[PDB]
Amino acid sequence: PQITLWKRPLVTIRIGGQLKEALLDTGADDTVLEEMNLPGKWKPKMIGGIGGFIKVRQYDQIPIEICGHKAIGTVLVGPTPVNIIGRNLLTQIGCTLNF
Amino acid sequence: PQITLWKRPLVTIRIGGQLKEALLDTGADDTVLEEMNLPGKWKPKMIGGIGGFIKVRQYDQIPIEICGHKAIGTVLVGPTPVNIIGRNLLTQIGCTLNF
Ligand SMILES: CC[C@H](C)CN(C[C@@H](O)[C@H](Cc1ccccc1)NC(=O)c1cccc(O)c1)S(=O)(=O)c1ccc2ncsc2c1
Repeated sequence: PQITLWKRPLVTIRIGGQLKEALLDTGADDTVLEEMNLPGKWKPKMIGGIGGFIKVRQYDQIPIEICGHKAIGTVLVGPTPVNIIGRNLLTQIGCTLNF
Repeated sequence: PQITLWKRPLVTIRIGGQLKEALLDTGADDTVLEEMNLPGKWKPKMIGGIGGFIKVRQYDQIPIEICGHKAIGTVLVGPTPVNIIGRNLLTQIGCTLNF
């Protein structure tokens, strides 16, 4: 599909049996999700943006479904105000910028 | 052009006869540039990102040529971690997400 940018590029994602709205974000290196208690091992990390840094938990090899497309990779979990699908997963679902 | 996302979508922009590198950032509502001088009146503004809120200077009706495509619109100047082109200008240059 094609998504114009008049509004925020929010789409439905699925991780386990939680469905969430998340930004398709070309400015995000990594995928950052709102606080959720995912199973398995993780590592602490700090990521920076406008306003400074937040602390996140890095979970690896998490399957995630984005608009019916299958992805699997690293997801950072922490106190972000919005769910952010970053480039690590955008490539997996075949996402490009075009103009 | 078509831009893939295995690397950061950094492009050369021209603003005030100056060449800068900026990130095409679909998760950003606004276009935010690192500290620089621009002519004319500005308004104090505050914006929020992943790490909290910052103060920026709001310049309106500023021409920027992004990867050869002309835009004229609002540019915020302040302590962003990197120059970002947000949706306000991405729409002007006809940028869409496709997968
Ligand atoms: C450095 C370039 C940018 C600012 C990085 N950010 C992505 C950017 O699209 C973020 C995404 C976002 C949206 C809404 C609330 C919080 C965050 N956008 C913004 O900061 C933003 C948003 C609205 C208006 C505005 O002027 C700026 S990010 O801070 O969210 C981010 C995301 C993923 C990531 N992975 C490693 S560092 C890192 C930082």
